[PDB]
Amino acid sequence: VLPENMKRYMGRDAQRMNILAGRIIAETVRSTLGPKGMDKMLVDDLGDVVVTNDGVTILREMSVEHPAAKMLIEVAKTQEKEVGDGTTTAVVVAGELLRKAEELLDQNVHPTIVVKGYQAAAQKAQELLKTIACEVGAQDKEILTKIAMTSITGKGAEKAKEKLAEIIVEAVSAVVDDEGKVDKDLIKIEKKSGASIDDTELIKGVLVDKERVSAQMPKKVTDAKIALLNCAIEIKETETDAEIRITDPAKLMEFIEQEEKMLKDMVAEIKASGANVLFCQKGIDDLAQHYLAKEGIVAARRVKKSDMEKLAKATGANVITNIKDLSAQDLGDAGLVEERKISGDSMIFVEECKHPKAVTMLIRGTTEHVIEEVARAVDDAVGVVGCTIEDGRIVSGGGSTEVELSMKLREYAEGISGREQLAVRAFADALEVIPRTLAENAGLDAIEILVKVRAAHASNGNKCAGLNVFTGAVEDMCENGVVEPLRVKTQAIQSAAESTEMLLRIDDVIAAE
Amino acid sequence: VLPENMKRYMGRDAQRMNILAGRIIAETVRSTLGPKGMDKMLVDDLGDVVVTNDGVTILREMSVEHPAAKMLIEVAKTQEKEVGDGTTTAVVVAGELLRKAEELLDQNVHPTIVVKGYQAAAQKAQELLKTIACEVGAQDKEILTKIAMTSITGKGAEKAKEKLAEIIVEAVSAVVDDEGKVDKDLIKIEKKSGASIDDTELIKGVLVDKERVSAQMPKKVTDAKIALLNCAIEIKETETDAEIRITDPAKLMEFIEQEEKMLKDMVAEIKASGANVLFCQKGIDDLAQHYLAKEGIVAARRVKKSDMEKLAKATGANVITNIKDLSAQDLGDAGLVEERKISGDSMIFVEECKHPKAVTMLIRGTTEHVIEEVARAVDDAVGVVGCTIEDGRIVSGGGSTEVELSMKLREYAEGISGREQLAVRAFADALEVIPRTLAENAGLDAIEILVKVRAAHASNGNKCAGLNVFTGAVEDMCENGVVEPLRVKTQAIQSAAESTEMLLRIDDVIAAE
Amino acid sequence: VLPENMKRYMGRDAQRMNILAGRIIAETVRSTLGPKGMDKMLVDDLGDVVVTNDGVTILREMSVEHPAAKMLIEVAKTQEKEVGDGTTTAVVVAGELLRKAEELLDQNVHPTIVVKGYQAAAQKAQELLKTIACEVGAQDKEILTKIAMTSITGKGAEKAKEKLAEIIVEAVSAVVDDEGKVDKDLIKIEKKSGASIDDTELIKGVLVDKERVSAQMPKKVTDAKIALLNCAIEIKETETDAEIRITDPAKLMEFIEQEEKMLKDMVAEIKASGANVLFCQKGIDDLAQHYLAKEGIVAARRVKKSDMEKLAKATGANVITNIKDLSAQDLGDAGLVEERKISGDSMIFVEECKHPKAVTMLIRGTTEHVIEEVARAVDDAVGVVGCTIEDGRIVSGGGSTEVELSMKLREYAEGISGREQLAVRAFADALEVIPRTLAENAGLDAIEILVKVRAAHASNGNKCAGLNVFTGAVEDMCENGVVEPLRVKTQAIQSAAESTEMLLRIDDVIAAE
Repeated sequence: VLPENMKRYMGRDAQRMNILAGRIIAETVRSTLGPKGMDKMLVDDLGDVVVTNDGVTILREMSVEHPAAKMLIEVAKTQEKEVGDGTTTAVVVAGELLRKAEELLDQNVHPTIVVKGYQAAAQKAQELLKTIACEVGAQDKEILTKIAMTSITGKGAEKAKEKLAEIIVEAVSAVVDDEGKVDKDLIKIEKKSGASIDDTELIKGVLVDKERVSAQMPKKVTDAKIALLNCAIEIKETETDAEIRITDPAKLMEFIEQEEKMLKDMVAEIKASGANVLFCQKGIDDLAQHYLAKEGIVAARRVKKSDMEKLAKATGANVITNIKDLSAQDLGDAGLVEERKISGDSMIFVEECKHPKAVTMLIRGTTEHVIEEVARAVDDAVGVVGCTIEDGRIVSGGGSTEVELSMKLREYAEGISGREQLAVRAFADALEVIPRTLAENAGLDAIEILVKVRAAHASNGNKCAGLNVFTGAVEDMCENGVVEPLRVKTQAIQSAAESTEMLLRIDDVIAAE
Repeated sequence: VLPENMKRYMGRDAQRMNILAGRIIAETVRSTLGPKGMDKMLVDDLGDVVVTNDGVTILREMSVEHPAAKMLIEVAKTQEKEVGDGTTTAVVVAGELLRKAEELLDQNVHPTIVVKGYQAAAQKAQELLKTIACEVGAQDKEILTKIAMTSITGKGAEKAKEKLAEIIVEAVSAVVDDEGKVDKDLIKIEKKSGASIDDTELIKGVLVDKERVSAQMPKKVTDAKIALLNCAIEIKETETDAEIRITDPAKLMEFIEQEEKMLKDMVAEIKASGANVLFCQKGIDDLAQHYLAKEGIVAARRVKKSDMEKLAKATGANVITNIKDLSAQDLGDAGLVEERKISGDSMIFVEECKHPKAVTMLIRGTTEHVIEEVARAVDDAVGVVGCTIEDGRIVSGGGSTEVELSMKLREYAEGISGREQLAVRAFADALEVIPRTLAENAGLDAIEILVKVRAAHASNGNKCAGLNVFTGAVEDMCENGVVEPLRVKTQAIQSAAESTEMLLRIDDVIAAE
Repeated sequence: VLPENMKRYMGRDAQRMNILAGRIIAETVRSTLGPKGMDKMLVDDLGDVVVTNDGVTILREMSVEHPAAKMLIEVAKTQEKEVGDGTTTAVVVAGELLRKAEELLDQNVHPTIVVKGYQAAAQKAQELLKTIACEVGAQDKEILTKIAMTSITGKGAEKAKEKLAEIIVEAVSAVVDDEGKVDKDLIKIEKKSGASIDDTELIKGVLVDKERVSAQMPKKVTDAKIALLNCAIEIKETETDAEIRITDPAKLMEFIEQEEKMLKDMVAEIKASGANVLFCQKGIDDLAQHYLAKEGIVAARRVKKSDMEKLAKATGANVITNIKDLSAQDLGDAGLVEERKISGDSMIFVEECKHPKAVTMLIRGTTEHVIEEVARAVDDAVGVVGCTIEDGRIVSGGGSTEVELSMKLREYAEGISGREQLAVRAFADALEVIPRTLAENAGLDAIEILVKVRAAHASNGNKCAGLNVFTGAVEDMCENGVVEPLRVKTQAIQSAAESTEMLLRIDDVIAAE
């Protein structure tokens, strides 16, 4: 009936294999988690080497077979889309949550009771986080750099978190404009091996990976008047079936000369517009490039639609269809448009925009994998800054949240009573895996840290606690400026608890080959 | 270097595989544990069907490969040798103890800390059991039948535990004599399919699986004078190389007639002894059986040395070497020696011994597997009666001990503190698997039973608690006469904790094919 | 030319593979070393499970292929024969010594220079140990129990080191007699599963694994007069070819009756000797056992020559050839010779000897592997007591020796200078692997311990230092009674350094399949 190779699990075996598959992933990724966490090297079937610490990236790249591990990946991708970071922490706490669910299965607690206490504890956990949430200015320079920096830490880029925090806060502020909505698509991340991270810099405009089409064109244009054409700049022929019908040896020449005039006039109109920089989304015929050079118009063809839009946003250039339609009102401004070589590669830098809606960050470093890690670090840094601008609530780090939750959810458990108290107690205890693996990976005593931190948390509070693995002792995360967006923590609770309830609800898995 | 097929585990994998192997066995056997526990059918490679509930028997018969499961078997065999029953409970509590040890490994509690708390908790656990131990009369008829009956319960033989308790208490009392030392070897267990368990009966003497060697011999002898010869009763020839040297056609006959006289005289001496019943350990030549019939001497040859000893003990017969040496002072007494057929099989019953030191119990029933289960039930029943005679301390059943221990060891844990408190707390909690699986197998609510029983235990005490799965509610095990030997419980703690420490100490296992 | 499967290494590859093979063994065994060291489970191709901590035993049992690892085994067997323990420490320090030799090979230090500094440092190391050696009374009760106890520690038997130290010191004292020479062969180690280690006891005499040959013989004999016969007690026939030549039907009987008289007379002579206990190295014919019973002589046949000698030594019994030669002057004395069953097995205990030259220690415990570990622990305990009786020098433990050596050999290195100083410095540093792995296995900080201990050693001295892993801090090993025989430490230096020089001298290894 069934293909040899097909695997199927059901009842107790489905639940065991699903809890295992999820926790197995969590076991793999948790060794990267934290300031003292390590990195993974995944090399595909072609030799392509991926060196990263990002959990979701590891999950996307690695070869997963079990359906349960594949659903955990979907959770990781949601966390990636929403906030970027906190993916690993979502997997780990979910892995333990399943571990504790297995303890409840060992206790013969019916799956509907387990998920009942989890649903209850998760609802209260959300209320608790919103209660302890510290409100900050959405555009406050200070907290903007504090959120940025704490995000950057635990990465290779932390060594330069000061320059990066400035770059990312400035980049987001430049493109966000009003108060507000933050669109990460407005910040282009360019990465080019060569130099070091000290050379990484923000360019108020757009870095175009194109060259000056003619040797006769200027190499740099100041106070640039930029035009954006989406049509191809070639000798246009009608869509309809047509051909030249020669009537005289003179006319053979008249037709060729006529076509030369057509294309010459086109360029004459571009010049008449006041344009001196031109970007065409489609191709530009060499003959057109020949005429463009005559008027000193610098040009780049075959430009990506994405960059044509970044140019429109940054320069305020208006995309125009017909060259005859191009007017001064369509032209955008750039302080300087200049052709520059970066580690040999010739690019056109459009910089010093008046009021840019797009910004480009050029990342340098000694190796591709280094600038790739920096690219991931700053992607998350921008993400979490956007999270704190849109949602002006932050919370203390160093595991203070999860500890605060385990405190109040333990008392909540006692209030509930019955078999629900067992499930709620298990949920609250599951949250301690994060503080636990933070210290374990830090090389700190797992037991003594957890006892001292919880004691300090209960006595002094959640704004007077958490673990500072940097000095290797319990400290005050809040006063030390160790804070993260509320959204990170609240989204983790929601998605993890609901996807866990799903896994726990599945009692029959059929995996065809 | 190593044969393909060889498996080796080390560090974390050795510890995981060892904890698993042990718990896997515990998972298999725990479904038989308790009054509502089921039975297992193990059929070997020849078709031989073994139907049993005994954990140690299942472990001996089943095909175990993992070295760790093989060491657990050694634990089960120790429990078998010492007390007979309580084997399954030793495996189960040991399996959970490893489960809790794995939790401690998850907590990063160093293996030397885990075994430290276990060693501490086990030392206190022994003191606790000796403290709550209820002292009873070593020869008290009442407690002798109470211990017997509680042992019998949860077996197929429970239906007749009243008749069996009488049989076993009587059997042990008959053979034990002084106060005392109980030797289970003095009670022979005969089992013959046919009839029912109602027909099972104790015979004050020995059931010999032999027949009357001659058709001319009586079928029953009253006030029997029994002789025990270990020599063969045949025409003796010298050890040394010799042969008959004929000198005359007359002498050919004289030699044959001489040999006839020799053997005739031998039997005449047996008769002269006053013997009329004769058991020979070795063979009896037909010619000797011919003369034995002449004097009306009933005889059985090729008797097992073991039964020759049971006959000496029961009848007070004295094993003699030379027939010429056999005297009245060597003869033992039997009220009746009679040849009886049981389901066709002809046996000689030697019964009504004056002061027997050995007794035989004849077990009947509808099937071999039924009388085999009864044979195991009564083996354990005799065992635990012997345990309570030699060690006049008993304790309340229904999981009261293990609960009492988990109560005081939790407070003990708090007194100890440090990381040792974690290990001691884990030990104390591990003991709850027994109450837990008692109720689970009983079809009772695992959670509600454990809560209500512990609440009742703490409030009323250990002589006013435990679970009565028979009515399906927490009751008073002590008042209900539900008690077991102290030795059962104290030996379980010792052997389980020490063998667990061993397993936990092993970090490298090499299993050659 | 060469069989496929044959491996050969030469020059740099021989030296690398040899250093690796040796260090690989050291890497395997060092995880068992120390009070916090673990145990290994080696299961052969038949299923036989060996559970031990002894390095030499692991090496004997495991499947080693590389010739270099096989030579290290020869080193371990020498250490076993001489002192018993300290085998693992010899392998480990030798493994590091090769590691440091590889560093010197990395430095391009010629193999003859490396072994030159090693030979020099080893010569001084011996002088240093003899200099710090603390002289003690060869028969001093106190140090006898202190040496014994420190040997026992780090074993499962440590839990009962107090009872064991008494047993072993008493056992050695009883058999050693004069001052002196200690022969470990005079102490028999009996091990029988059942009971616990608390039941382990020393018996001043010999435990014979035999039974009373006749049911008619006493079960216990007091003030026993023991005879030792090495001849077989059977109807003797001439060596030469002979047979009985019958001449008359009367003579047929006369010959049989004659043989009966012969054997009867033999036993009559044994009785005439005054003997009432008899041990025969060879067989005893049942007919002889029949006559032996007549005079109330208790007997055991087929006795092992080894035990016949232990009986002669303990009881002062004199082995006699002819029964006719047995006299009262040949008889030995035993206060009690009694047949006892231990976990069912019937043995004869010959105890309460007047002036025994042999003693037997009966070891009990919950499992075979437990009493096997105890058997190894007490074997070593007797060994090291014998080492301290014969060589009345001891040294402080806790790595103080090896530290003292690394201190003075570093200054020695500076005195030597040249390239020899590099080799001598490497030797001195290699000695630190023992303190290093003591702390590593103890779960203590490898760096901080080594720094604090060396600082304390240099400041306070070698009688005011070493690591006490039991409290987990640097302490005073000398004042704490933590001492071991000098021989252990000095033999380790000699054998390790000389076998290392050999390995380092080999530059071509041919291993045929």
